[PDB]
Amino acid sequence: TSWSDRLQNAADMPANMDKHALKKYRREAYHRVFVNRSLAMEKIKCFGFNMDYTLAVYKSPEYESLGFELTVERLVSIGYPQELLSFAYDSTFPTRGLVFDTLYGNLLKVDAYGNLLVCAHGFNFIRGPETREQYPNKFIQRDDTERFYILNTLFNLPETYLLACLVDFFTNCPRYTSCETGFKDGDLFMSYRSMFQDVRDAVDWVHYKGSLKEKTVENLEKYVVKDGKLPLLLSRMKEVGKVFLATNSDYKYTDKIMTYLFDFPHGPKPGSSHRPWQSYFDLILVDARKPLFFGEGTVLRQVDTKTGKLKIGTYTGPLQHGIVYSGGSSDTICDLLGAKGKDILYIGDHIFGDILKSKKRQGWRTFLVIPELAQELHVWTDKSSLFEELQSLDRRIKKVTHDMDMCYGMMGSLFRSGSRQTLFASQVMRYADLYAASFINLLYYPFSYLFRAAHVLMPHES
Amino acid sequence: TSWSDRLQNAADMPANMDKHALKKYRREAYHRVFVNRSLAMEKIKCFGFNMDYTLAVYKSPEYESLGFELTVERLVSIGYPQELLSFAYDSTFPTRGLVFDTLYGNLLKVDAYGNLLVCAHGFNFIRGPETREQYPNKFIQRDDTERFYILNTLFNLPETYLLACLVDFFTNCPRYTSCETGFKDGDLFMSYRSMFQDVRDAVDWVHYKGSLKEKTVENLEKYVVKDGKLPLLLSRMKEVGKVFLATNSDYKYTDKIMTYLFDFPHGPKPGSSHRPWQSYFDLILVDARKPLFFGEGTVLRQVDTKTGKLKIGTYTGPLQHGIVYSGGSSDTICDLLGAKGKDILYIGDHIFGDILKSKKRQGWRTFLVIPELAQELHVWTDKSSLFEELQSLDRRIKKVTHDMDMCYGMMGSLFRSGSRQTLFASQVMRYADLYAASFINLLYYPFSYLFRAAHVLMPHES
Ligand SMILES: O=C(O)[C@@H](COP(=O)(O)O)OP(=O)(O)O
Repeated sequence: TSWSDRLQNAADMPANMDKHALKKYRREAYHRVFVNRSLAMEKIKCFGFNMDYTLAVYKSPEYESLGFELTVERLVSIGYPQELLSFAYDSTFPTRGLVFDTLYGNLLKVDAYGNLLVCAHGFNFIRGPETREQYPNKFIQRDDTERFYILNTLFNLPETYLLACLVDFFTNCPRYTSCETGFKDGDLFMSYRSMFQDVRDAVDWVHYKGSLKEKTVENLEKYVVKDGKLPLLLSRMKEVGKVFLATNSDYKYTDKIMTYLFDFPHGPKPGSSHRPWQSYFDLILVDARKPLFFGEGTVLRQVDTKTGKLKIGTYTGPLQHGIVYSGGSSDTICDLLGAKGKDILYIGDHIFGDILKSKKRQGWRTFLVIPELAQELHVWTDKSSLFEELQSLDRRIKKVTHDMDMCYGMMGSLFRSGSRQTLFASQVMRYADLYAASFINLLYYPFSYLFRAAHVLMPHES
Repeated sequence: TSWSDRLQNAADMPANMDKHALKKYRREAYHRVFVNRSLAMEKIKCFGFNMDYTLAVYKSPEYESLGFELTVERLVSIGYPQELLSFAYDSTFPTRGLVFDTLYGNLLKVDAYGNLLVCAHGFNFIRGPETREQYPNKFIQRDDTERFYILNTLFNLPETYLLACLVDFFTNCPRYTSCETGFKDGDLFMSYRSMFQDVRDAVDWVHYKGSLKEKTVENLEKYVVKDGKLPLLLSRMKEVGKVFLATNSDYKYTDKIMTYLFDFPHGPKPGSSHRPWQSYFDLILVDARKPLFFGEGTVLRQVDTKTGKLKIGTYTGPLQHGIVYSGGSSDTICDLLGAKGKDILYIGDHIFGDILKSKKRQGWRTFLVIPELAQELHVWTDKSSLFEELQSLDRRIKKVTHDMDMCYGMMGSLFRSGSRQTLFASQVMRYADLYAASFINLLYYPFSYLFRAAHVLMPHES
């Protein structure tokens, strides 16, 4: 049972919009919207979306496993050894938000202050004393972006696993000599850093120049969660506000995916005429180039939707029905929709590019979609008494911590290691006003709901 | 009753070190150390200090008022109008942490997300609708450091008031025409930005080239809090760990101030021989140039303590008894004292340069001294039922908010406006492990105390 199995199981359920059935439904943690800061829904005038892992949630482990295979195939074709072909994606290893230390070749799970929670070199989990050899203070400076790369997106899950597979393979292959900062193969030295760069380049290539998009679109049922409640929720949002799409993807891909997500023999509700995905949006913007989008952005372009090419020149005209934009900036959206930042609820899965930057740069309200939560909630609930045991204790503490963490996977929970919260968890609490396993959970709350969080008090104020 | 009156009242009290008298004492909020994150004192191997507003707490409003007078005198001498001489420092206006908007000439009190809590143009407090004219989303991008300057230090209190005095004077003087971004005086245009720069330059000049230091040192009793418990606490720290001083000040000034702080006819306890301030430190570093100190730093120099000049050249020798260093970096301290970051408790008043940067860059443990807390606690306690009233209500809400805030001053509490926490309050919670009105409050806790904060849980985990 992957998180996308949980999500698709929920998607297969028709909507019962009886006011009491809705209240009853959002009692289950799985269908709730979780609140970091209060948000009066009646003040929200525009709902904005990212596509990838928001509207189009890719099925797991199938989509990660396809990315992994194509990245491996790309590395082998540029001259990495044949043995790479014998790797197979393992969804029980990677947790999102890990840091790759490019100097020493370690994956690290860290808290918000750069304290090390987990260190693995390949598939060897390094304990306390040995980690102090490389990290004397058990601490990394995460502003050292040349050395440390944070694998924060769901697109980075295959490469998280692949980095560990590579370190493991080269360490154990007698053709290579292991050094502190990489591997010697006779007169060739491959540093962890240049290995990491090859991996990152091959992932980029696979998405932009390779076969990933082609293979996705030829089997959408296999790769993409589909839900009859999607048109229903978007149509209800459009009744009370404007709705926009701002995606990094190009028009052709977006049109293929979105067509699929809306491909029902009815519109919003069963019985209603089907309508094209585009009619659900007051504004559609592709090639957004987020996070730059939330600063200077790029020049505003117009898509020729017949060819899928951009028209030549900067677009200087008004918002017209049927027009599709490319590039631009967050100010474009505000100007064209007549919105102030605080009137906008922006819905995305990228805790940096989407959510952090629209909050810090523009004061947008934010809803983070966290697909893994659909399964982390099930673990959190039926290891209730394991965390409670941990909480009661403050040697047994390290053991309980370990067994709590293993229930999630080899790299533990997205949100913690025992009683120590992750960097990812702290970015969520600080920058996501609202969050959930799916934005569909909004359907379970009335139009003008006040999501409420308790007022925060300092220690001297308590 | 200023906060430094509270502090000096407490300093005049001899230490009763009876174990039960200590427990009883730290029951009072005024003598407590407040905990944002747990800290086992037994793990602390080095205690590090800043001097200014930490060891040497300048008396208020006297010291601010002296800075204000000398800054005014400096502005007048470079050609600002004579009317400036009729300004008088008013300690009831400025609150620390305000933002000066150099485009529009406003002081702003903001939360951690850049939302505006208070806007004043000169001495006119601008209400909701009028503020939306300049701040359509009631929001500033605080990463716009060219436009916005944050007045975060106690040294910035005189200039906070002076900026408002200047805007007020030029607005109401018929020689000048008020414009959106400054003042026209015939064929001369003075922008708020260049006015701000003049003020900032004159404050800098007053500290580095003017008479502020001279006037301080000629009347130390008037300007600097002195406490017999200081030598006592430092001596107790030295029994269990190393103690260091790392200050931005030069040697001559530091020697004058520190000599005064230790000028008792006894050492640590009454009855004991007096010892020189320098014997209380395993390492003394002046001209630290923080915050750069916590990165590359500067070249390590040696002070010639006879002349107060630097010896010529980079110092390459060991830590020797009696040596005084200049410049260097945080790594110098760690290397010479044989400390890891987490073994260090760094004690300072600058929530950015001291505390933020040693935490983020080096993983040091942090103790923030917040002098105003010595008085904000007294207001928090006897407006108990005013905040409680505010808490019960969630038009009356705006009124209660206003009357709560006025008890603190015109720009309200350092920590909030009603139920909305300030940027400053959020920087404290996130980067200060421990905080208090004075670091002397450490004297009330045993050697190996565990300061404890409850574990943090996300909303879905609660
Ligand atoms: O969260 C962030 O975006 C940064 C910046 O904080 P601000 O200076 O923008 O408040 O804090 P970090 O997590 O790196 O300590």
